[PDB]
Amino acid sequence: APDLRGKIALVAGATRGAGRAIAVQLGAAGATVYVTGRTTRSETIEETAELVTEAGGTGIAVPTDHLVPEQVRALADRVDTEQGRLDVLVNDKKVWEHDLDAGLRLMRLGVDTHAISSHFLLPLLVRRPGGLVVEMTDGTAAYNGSHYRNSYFYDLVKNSVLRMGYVLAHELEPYGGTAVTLTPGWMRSEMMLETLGVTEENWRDALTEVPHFCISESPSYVGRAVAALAGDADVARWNGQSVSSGQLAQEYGFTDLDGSRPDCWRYLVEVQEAGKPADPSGYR
Amino acid sequence: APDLRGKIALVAGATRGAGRAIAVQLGAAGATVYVTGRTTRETIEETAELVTEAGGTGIAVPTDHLVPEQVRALADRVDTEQGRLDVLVNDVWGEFDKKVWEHDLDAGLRLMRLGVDTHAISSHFLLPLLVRRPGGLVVEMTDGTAAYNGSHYRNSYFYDLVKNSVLRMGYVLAHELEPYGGTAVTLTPGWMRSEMMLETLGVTEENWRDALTEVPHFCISESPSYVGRAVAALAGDADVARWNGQSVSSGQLAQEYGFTDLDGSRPDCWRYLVEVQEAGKPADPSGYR
Repeated sequence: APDLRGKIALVAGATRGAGRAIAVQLGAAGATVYVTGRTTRSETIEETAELVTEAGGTGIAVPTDHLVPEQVRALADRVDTEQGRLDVLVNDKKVWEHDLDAGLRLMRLGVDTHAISSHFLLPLLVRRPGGLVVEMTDGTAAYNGSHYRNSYFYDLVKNSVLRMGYVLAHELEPYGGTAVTLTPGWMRSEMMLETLGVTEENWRDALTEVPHFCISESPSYVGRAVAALAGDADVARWNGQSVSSGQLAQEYGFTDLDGSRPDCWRYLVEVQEAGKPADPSGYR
Repeated sequence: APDLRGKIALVAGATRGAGRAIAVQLGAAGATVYVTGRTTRETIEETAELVTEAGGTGIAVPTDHLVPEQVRALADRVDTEQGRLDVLVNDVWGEFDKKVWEHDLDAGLRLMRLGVDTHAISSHFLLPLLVRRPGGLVVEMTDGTAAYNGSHYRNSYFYDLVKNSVLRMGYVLAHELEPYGGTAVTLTPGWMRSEMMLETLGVTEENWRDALTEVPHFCISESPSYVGRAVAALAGDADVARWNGQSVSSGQLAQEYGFTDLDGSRPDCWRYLVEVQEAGKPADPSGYR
């Protein structure tokens, strides 16, 4: 397990989902984790901060509207003020049938938030060599390169975030910084679980409803992937790359909480898209 | 030369640059071209007038492509006047030395909205008429090919994201159009001798090589009409669907279709940049145009 004691991390959008689990596993590795989000006081950013500390780290919730630049500027001044450093930064319809106002808003919320974040927080990170940026997305470059993702606006956002890691990787290298774009697999998120009417303790009950859900992973999986990167002294070998939680589980050797290693994106192509029946053998 | 007589085309953002040159070469191939832009009476009307003299029909529709109501009215007009849309070209566009945190943020966000949102609004309102019948063609204009951009950082954070988003737009639209018999590609010009480029170097088109002393690698440049002839070759290709979803360049299509620039050459900008300029070799167009 990575020893991240003394490290300063910030997870933008950590109220729920991968962001919370990422912040929590960073705290479990011993880091101080700034966690941001709009929903305040549990399904709150404060609850996220409390989970980071409970895990053995220090979680500091900073409520932020990441589309409001002055709020992200204030966020960046705060980490500098309190810490003086930042080691890890974590960020059915045709196009003409889709609702246009929603699609444009989706692209602004999914892309502009990352750009505003990098503009204000990257100066502190490149202040010393060794900083790491992880841009979170849905899918790998290899998968998204040959697959349309759900909708026009969704697809554009997720592939923009893929490019953001390549772009930042070129901008950060002269400072000794690293940027990657990371995706989870099929997450057993709090939202996903309630949608299937199950708890984490009894998640395979849903396999009758969704048989291919047998490849799913807990949110802590991609959280341990980030911790492995932030603890990697030669993490710069990944600079500019698109990576997945399952790919990094094979490289670093961590497991999900249940000890398995789901490999979602190979399963989707070789089994599910291949017309084969749901069968996790050899994929977790 | 392609015979596009009877074809109805629309070029979004056709006041100048590739968009004007594309609209003109479509009219020279016989098309009726709707040309849009904000700049009216170096105007969109001038673009329409140039389409007509070239042997076609240019119809200027001043449009703010960031205002959906205006783009919807534009789409209703083509249906009202023509009832069909065969070719749609998207060329709507809005700090080369700066990091994302050094760049001006408000400008960068405005750059991404003007360069990405305008294309999405355009596809939302105009694609229904285009997919009404098979054989429609969508051309999303960009800077660079997927092969080049995949291994090259492009100018700035915001610029890079915009141009690579439009590349993805061609792939995405290719999936949405296939059941309708429609085709989408993303096309880039080379280094265009645009009106802006020519004035920046203090030259005219008639004497453009005078600039080689100050910019030697400009020897690979092309006139705007080159990429215009690439669009016309696609729109005239009965088997254009073989390109569906692909990223293409003006020089690559010159090799495939056999057209030339106005001066009879075939600049291959993106191979030249990698094999000569980025390789440290001196500027020498031999074998690249």
